[PDB]
Amino acid sequence: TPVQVMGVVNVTQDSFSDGGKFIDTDRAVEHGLALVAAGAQIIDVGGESTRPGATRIDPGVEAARVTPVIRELAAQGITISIDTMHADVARAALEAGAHIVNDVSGGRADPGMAGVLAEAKVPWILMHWRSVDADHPHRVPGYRDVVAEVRTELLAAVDAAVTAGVEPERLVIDPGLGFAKTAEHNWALLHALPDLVATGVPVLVGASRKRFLGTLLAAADGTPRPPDGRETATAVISVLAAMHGAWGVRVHDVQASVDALKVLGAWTSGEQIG
Ligand SMILES: Nc1nc2ncc(COP(=O)(O)O)nc2c(=O)[nH]1
Repeated sequence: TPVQVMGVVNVTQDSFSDGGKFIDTDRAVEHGLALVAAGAQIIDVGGESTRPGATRIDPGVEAARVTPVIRELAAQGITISIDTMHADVARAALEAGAHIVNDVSGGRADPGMAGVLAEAKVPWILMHWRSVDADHPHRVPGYRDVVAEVRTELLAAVDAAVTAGVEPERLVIDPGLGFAKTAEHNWALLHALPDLVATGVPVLVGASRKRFLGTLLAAADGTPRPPDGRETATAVISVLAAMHGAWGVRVHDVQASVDALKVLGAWTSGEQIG
């Protein structure tokens, strides 16, 4: 039972991050093909961003961006997750060939998401993000115990999914590192990863390039490490997550995490025989 490496393809970021004017399906498809060639088991396709100050787009535009990419990658037999909070977008992505729904709201953004998943009978990833104030969706709340509360709320989301008719075997949970959480919250959640794995629900970890790695690796004068300088740290997290029973890791740099997991595998089996 090896850890699943989930490589990220965001069609909007691929098309626009370096200044491009037009949506570029072919670039995103070639990106996904390259991540598969580098060892990804799952390609997570997204059309939106949730970070502060992102460009905001209609769900119709979100779907129009992801579905051509999903259609071409699915035609190559690739396993594809759709990274969306919007039920209508998830449904369109499933029509296009996605086989997993990755919901950073954990079903809380769209009351129709549970019904989409219950009907489609595909896996549903429920990420933890406590976001009571839509005017401040990233504000860090007061946790008495972030470890216990994340677990409680993820399992409550699992319960609501099952009540809606999703089969328990099809749920995945994700602690949502960095989403209304401090760096210290993240490290407590990661140290407690075995506890969350012990729920029996598959656990996905997404640490790749997140702000707490910029903080961890800050320069002597306080300047955080830029996102490109966070990849060694991200790959080490993939290894420690794998060692502690994570079902999957969500990463941008698939090659670096695959390299790291090959080291873990070669070390572990180094004295085996026969
Ligand atoms: N399940 C899951 N999905 C996610 N989707 C987007 C982002 C935002 O980060 P990005 O812009 O680097 O993709 N992070 C996660 C995460 O940690 N877990």
